[PDB]
Amino acid sequence: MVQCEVEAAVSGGHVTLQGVITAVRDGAGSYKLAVDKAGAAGTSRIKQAGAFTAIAEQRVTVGNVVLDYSSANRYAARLDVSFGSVTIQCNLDPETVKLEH
Repeated sequence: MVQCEVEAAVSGGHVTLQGVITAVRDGAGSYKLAVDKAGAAGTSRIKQAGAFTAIAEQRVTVGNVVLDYSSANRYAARLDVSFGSVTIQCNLDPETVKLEH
């Protein structure tokens, strides 16, 4: 059973966004992380789906994409983890990218 979360990692001037998949079993599974960026430049749609390795009760952060960091900018995410018996999805609150690393 895979588990999913949605993170945003702010670095100096740039926010790296990716969803944290905790996976209760070590091995490899498949999941789809999409990021939604909405700022003064418009709404951009990020989508990465595939498979990656996950460790049991370990956090596996998926879909690392780097945005230009703005605390007032809307950066959200959605990760669907669909792999055999597991199927789940999560969504980032863009108001959390406030200096969260």
